[PDB]
Amino acid sequence: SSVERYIVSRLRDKGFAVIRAKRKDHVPDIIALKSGVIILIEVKSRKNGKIYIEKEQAEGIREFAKRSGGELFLGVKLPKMLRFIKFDMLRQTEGGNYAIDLETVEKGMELEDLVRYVESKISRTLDSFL
Amino acid sequence: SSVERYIVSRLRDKGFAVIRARKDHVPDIIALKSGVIILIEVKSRKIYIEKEQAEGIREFAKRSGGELFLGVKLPKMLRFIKFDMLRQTEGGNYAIDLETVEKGMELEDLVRYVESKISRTLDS
Repeated sequence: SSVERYIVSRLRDKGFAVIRAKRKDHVPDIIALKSGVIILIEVKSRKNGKIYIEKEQAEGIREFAKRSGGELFLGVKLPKMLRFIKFDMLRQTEGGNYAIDLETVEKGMELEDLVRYVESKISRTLDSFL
Repeated sequence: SSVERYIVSRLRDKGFAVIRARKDHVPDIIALKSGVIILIEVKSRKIYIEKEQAEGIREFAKRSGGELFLGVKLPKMLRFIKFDMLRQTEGGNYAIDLETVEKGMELEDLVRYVESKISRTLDS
């Protein structure tokens, strides 16, 4: 929440059009737009050692992602750090939920990296070949 | 409020990812589909909007790179006109008469309009 809010602040400062917020569990926590690129972010707070995300919730925000056509990311706030990975990194567990090892998240990207990444996607949009 | 809910339901039945809710400067509706962004400021009823709110939601549109529209509920019809269609007033504000809105697009024309934007998405 405070983490989402803080993330919002940073995205706005970097020029993004950003918004937050019944069907709550299946709507990305953060929806950030900039120059025609859509980035969806689900933020979770975990304070220990594998990160698990519930099946129905994961498939739901995923369907919202496919509809919107936006790039969906998982943002995790560990005790001493904040990370983001592509939601596609979550593998479905035997039981049916989705998870990613905390190792991967730690090596994930920071806000500034998320941003650089988003910027390169904007450039992609404006690029032409030949 | 209900008009919003209506529009929202409608775009949802058409495959759009939709969300509602300065505060005045945010479009009432954000609808997303296949990488296309459509923002809609809802006005239920001559439409008039104060300089700063208009430039305000305009900046959001511009930052977003999205397509900003005015969703208007007239006594007996629902129309959609590009926000760009608002003309500046001598007082420095922005307005549009309902005649222009009337010839605007129906909910269904807006969807096809988006499909066209999506097609074009495939050439870049």
